[PDB]
Amino acid sequence: TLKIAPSILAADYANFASELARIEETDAEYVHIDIMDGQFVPNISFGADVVASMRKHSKLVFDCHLMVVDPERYVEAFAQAGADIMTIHTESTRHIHGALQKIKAAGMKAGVVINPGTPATALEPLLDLVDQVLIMTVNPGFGGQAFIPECLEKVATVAKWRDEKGLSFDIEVDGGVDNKTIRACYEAGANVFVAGSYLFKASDLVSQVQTLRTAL
Amino acid sequence: STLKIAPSILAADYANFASELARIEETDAEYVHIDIMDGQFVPNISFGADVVASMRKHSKLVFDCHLMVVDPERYVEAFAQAGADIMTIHTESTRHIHGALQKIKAAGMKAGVVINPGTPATALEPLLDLVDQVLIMTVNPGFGGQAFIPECLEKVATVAKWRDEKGLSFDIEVDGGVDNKTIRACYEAGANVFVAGSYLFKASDLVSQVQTLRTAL
Amino acid sequence: STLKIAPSILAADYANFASELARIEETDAEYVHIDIMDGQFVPNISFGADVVASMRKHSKLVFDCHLMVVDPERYVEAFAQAGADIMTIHTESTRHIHGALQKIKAAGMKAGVVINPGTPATALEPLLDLVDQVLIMTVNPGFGGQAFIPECLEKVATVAKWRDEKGLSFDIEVDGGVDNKTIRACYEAGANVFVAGSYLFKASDLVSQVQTLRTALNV
Amino acid sequence: TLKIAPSILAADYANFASELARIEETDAEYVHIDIMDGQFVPNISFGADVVASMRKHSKLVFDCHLMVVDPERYVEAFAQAGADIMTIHTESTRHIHGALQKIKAAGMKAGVVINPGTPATALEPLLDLVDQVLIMTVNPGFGGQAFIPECLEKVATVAKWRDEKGLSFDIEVDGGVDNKTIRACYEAGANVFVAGSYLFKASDLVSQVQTLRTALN
Amino acid sequence: STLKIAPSILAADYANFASELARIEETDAEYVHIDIMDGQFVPNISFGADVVASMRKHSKLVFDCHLMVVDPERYVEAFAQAGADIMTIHTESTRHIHGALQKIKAAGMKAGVVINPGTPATALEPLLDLVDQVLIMTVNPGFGGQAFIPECLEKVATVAKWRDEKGLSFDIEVDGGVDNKTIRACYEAGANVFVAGSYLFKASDLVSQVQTLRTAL
Amino acid sequence: TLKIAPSILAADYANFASELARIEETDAEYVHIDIMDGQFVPNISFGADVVASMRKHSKLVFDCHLMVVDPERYVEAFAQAGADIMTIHTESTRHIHGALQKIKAAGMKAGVVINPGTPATALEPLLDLVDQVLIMTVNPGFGGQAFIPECLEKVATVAKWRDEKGLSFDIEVDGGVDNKTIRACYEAGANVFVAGSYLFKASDLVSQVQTLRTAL
Ligand SMILES: O=P(O)(O)OC[C@@H](O)[C@H](O)[C@@H](O)CO
Ligand SMILES: O=P(O)(O)OC[C@@H](O)[C@H](O)[C@@H](O)CO
Ligand SMILES: O=P(O)(O)OC[C@@H](O)[C@H](O)[C@@H](O)CO
Ligand SMILES: O=P(O)(O)OC[C@@H](O)[C@H](O)[C@@H](O)CO
Ligand SMILES: O=P(O)(O)OC[C@@H](O)[C@H](O)[C@@H](O)CO
Ligand SMILES: O=P(O)(O)OC[C@@H](O)[C@H](O)[C@@H](O)CO
Ligand SMILES: [Zn+2]
Ligand SMILES: [Zn+2]
Ligand SMILES: [Zn+2]
Ligand SMILES: [Zn+2]
Ligand SMILES: [Zn+2]
Ligand SMILES: [Zn+2]
Repeated sequence: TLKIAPSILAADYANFASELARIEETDAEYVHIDIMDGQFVPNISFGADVVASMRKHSKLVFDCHLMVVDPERYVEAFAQAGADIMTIHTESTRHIHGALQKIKAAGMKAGVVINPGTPATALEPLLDLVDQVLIMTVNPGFGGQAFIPECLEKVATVAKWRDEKGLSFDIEVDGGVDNKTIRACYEAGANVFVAGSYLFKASDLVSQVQTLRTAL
Repeated sequence: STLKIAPSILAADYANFASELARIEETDAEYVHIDIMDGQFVPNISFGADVVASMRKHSKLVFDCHLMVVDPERYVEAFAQAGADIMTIHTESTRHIHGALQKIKAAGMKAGVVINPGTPATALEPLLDLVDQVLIMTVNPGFGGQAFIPECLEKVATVAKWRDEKGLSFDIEVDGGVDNKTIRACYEAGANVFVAGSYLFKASDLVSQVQTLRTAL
Repeated sequence: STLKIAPSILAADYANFASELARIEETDAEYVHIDIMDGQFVPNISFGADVVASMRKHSKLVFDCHLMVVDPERYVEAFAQAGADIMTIHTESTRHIHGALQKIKAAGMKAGVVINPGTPATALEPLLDLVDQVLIMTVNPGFGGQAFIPECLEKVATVAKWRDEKGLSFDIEVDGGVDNKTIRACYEAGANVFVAGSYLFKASDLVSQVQTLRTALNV
Repeated sequence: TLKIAPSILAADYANFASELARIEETDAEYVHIDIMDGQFVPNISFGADVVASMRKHSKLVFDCHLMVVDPERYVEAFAQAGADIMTIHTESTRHIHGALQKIKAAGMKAGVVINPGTPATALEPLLDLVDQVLIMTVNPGFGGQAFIPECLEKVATVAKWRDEKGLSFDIEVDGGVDNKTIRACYEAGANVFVAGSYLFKASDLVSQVQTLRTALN
Repeated sequence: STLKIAPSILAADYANFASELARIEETDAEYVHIDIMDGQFVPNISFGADVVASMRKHSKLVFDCHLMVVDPERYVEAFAQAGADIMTIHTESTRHIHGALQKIKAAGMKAGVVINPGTPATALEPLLDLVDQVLIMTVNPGFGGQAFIPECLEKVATVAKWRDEKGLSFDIEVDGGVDNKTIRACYEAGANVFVAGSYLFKASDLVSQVQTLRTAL
Repeated sequence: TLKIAPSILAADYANFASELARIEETDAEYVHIDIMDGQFVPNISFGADVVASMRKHSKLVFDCHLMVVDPERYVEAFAQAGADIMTIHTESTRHIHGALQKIKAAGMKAGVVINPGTPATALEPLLDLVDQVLIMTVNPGFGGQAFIPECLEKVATVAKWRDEKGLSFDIEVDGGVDNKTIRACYEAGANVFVAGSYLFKASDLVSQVQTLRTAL
């Protein structure tokens, strides 16, 4: 099924609890949480203890995206913080396969993500292991960036592979997703759509999420 | 020479920074200590510049930002833009602590320098003339609730003495394990700014809990 | 293509390397697989070149050195002098895998290249013409006793296919979770060199234990 | 259009001005400038300020090749130094796509390069935004190295991809390119040829460059 | 006050750690000095915790582990389980030497701190209260058979003085270039624990070779 | 004896040959060469091969200052390039002592330098080993920066130690040294003065170096 995942990176950091409540008013089923350490990407967003704090105020799926170097050192912390899905970059560790096994052994769903410049082939050795494949549609680091349509080719490629192997993991897109681009993402083969800046620039979060469902 | 209390937001409810900041403004505290951690200088990641920027519009207190991150100089503009009033950086986090401090000052913020418990006081000697604040960690950086390290007070006395000899006037701050039973010693050692997280936020009545510190002094 | 067994000393009794090597020599194993770990490429530190140098006098077998260390090129000369016969390095451990392999050959050693489970077989393509051995990890590097990763055999087939297309003849090795129940599958996929640690050394009679692999190979 | 790009790394560093003049005497349209930081490769060559100083002594295309880690931090410096082309390594950053965008956004032509051991696949997601694809024919680091013919396989695969995508970026080769190897580079699909030692070992640069064009036939 | 001899297993026969440990137990040496090198803090890799663990059952002596590795804190648990009795770490190997020492003690082992030849004795002052041993390198870490560095004795003296003034009782160890001709000066400087590698293992009779040190003392 | 060391970092890079010629026309005895790798400091200047080509164009003392991480890997390279003195930062390696021994074993004069923020205590165990101690008077990176007076307190500390130990190494200063600041540097105890922007900003280099000789 098609899932909408509002990115909390675009919300009011001084009131996470009320922002989480606003999201739960919509029909979105996921909350996308961007962890940035200043190493993998230039800036620092927030870490596991912040996620743990958010956990107590939400019943949605915590879709954690780790834009940090050496993510395996945080598997235990995110499991304790209540992360439902942990998505890590093939570019952030020399042992992506083992890192993914670690996530699953910890009881969470395992997600793998690749940057716009990383070839889809970096995903092939991991298909039989992951629960989600995230294709970045903007270069990681911040919200409000321009959608990169070329990345949709990798979405198609992975969807084709999933079929050929008879696998069933979700395919997510993240970056520049809005009412004008989400349709292209769906057609390419994605079923999970992350949206930050677009959704949070509206006061009526419920209607904004609906503009995406309608665009679909 | 005035005594200031700096509640550490790291020990507060992260899901409600706004109300937590409002609680602090109810007390007589003049500073809000903000711990920035990047998973590199210390094991964990707390929050960054954009979170500070969000907090900024819900507080009129002094934003005493403490950067427990590697190569802090790259974040000077970000925190200036975020509304940080003081930027305190670790001598252990860069090979160019002097220039880094100059960058903070030129950016319009007050410059603070901090050293870990294992770092000798002499690491601060070459920086005395350019800082507005010297922070002596009294616990090993990383998290709250750790045991106070008395030996670190020797360094507070040492810096206070250097401040006098050179006739300087920067504030001397302590951070970690600061509570009603340890704050007096910090004061006697020569510190005038006291950061406190766990001891304060574990209490429901913050204004009252902050007063226990004032009284203890 | 000669089928070879390479007991991994990582699973042996570190307090008696000479003795353990003697036990290997009683078997029909042709290689001794030596895992060098530096605490950077993988979490643990095993042993270095000087330890390999000390083991050299107590064995007549092929020293198949596997470097799970960052920037392996800095150790080429050390291992050559320690007596390593094959030096196998990770594509993930250096930005210059091609040059690193050239350096191993220039030092008079056989050059091997290895890729982790999560690394695509294409990482191997530009290196086929220069190596003497291709190692496909069948467990994520780090330690023994791990579960075999079947999907990795897909990469063994792919490389064997490429080797055939280019008319090359390098050995194809597998390492990790190789035992009597998985070794045949490694063979059928295209491998001819099998590294085994925990499965072999958990047995007091190394000779019969190595034979069980030979039998499982059924070839 | 076939272009020759003399590599200044093989020239008299004590006289860049005169060496650049010697190049302008030939019919070479590019000046290949290798930037090395001692990290991506073992040696340090020269940086942006050197290129900036060279700028006014040449009217040719400054084809800058960055053999440094985290090249994005230098985009602005090279743009301001007068670089015409900025070619960066897929192996030098975890965000090659964004780095290329930064280059283009700064007004320079964007080039991407891969080492002999890096598969051509690393290039696929970047074909749309580059003005040049450089296939190293020697392991980066220094001149006089032996040509690696296997790398030409990647020159052909990219040429094919370019054709299949209706794209039109140049394809460059660099390393061990001489009068005996250039023809093969061309037949493989390359149209821009970097040459260091083969050209500068000669006293008559104009004649030496001509031997290369003659070799192309 | 108690003079102890610590043969360094780095100079022994690696292919026979068990028999080498037995040879040591034939002497009156009370410590086995175990050098852990990771190729990062120093150029070479020696052996790790698993090798130490394997050695544990073959010796009843004190395992005096010296970690020449970066970020040693990550190995405290491993060495504790390996049977290490003493864990000595370099101030130059972590930004949090104080907490690192605390972690060693919290794991049930004796905590030691060491400084390279080029590191000033003042780096030890903040740590005098929590250590059980202070190791002063008398050669630059990396390997054995190096030339003794007399100058380092000044730091042994400085620390023996501080121990006196503070009334502490930690051991003072020296390591590197210690033989029958240098051990005396080490002792005079204030050291009581002497690590010896090449000078001891170069002899067939380990029992009498250790005696030459006792007599030299 | 007092020495003047013009910094080639401030010269015209496209004509190193002619620039060195200008320096040789003055009575300056050293040519200060700043090696930057983009790691120790943010920029890259030039390496050992550049120095190598500079060697035959000068009979002066090549005083190479390495603002690079892990300088020991370059000892052999600079010894071959013709460096006469090799000065390294205590903040650039965990083994400053052995690094200095290496420089001497290589047949070069060993020099050690500390950043403005680095305490003089860092030099304490290195005095018996060096031929030169350099105290930065500006934060390393580039020329034209403001002189940092407080650093002279360190020039004085080392001078004092030198005497108490009866050693005879040179004491150099670098950064912000001009006709106005050089006098203080001398009174602080330094005897070797590096100057870049102040010297090269003038067409008559011979007289500019004399303005420093006079100010002394
Ligand atoms: O592109 P928009 O939807 O504004 O931003 C989305 C971001 O929040 C995204 O999740 C983040 O990983 C980008 O680095
Ligand atoms: O007051 P306690 O709970 O000891 O500590 C407070 C922390 O928030 C402290 O400011 C932080 O820098 C520790 O890394
Ligand atoms: O999987 P088993 O055969 O038990 O272990 C084998 C290991 O010793 C293997 O060689 C090593 O490279 C793993 O990092
Ligand atoms: O191989 P030759 O033409 O001599 O040298 C060419 C080099 O100067 C090349 O540009 C450089 O990027 C190699 O690292
Ligand atoms: O006693 P010598 O042979 O000088 O050295 C012995 C070594 O084993 C020493 O303990 C080691 O820490 C040096 O890095
Ligand atoms: O003399 P000024 O222009 O201040 O400085 C000259 C510089 O070239 C200096 O030598 C350099 O080490 C700064 O990093
Ligand atoms: Zn995301
Ligand atoms: Zn703090
Ligand atoms: Zn192996
Ligand atoms: Zn080039
Ligand atoms: Zn030791
Ligand atoms: Zn300099």
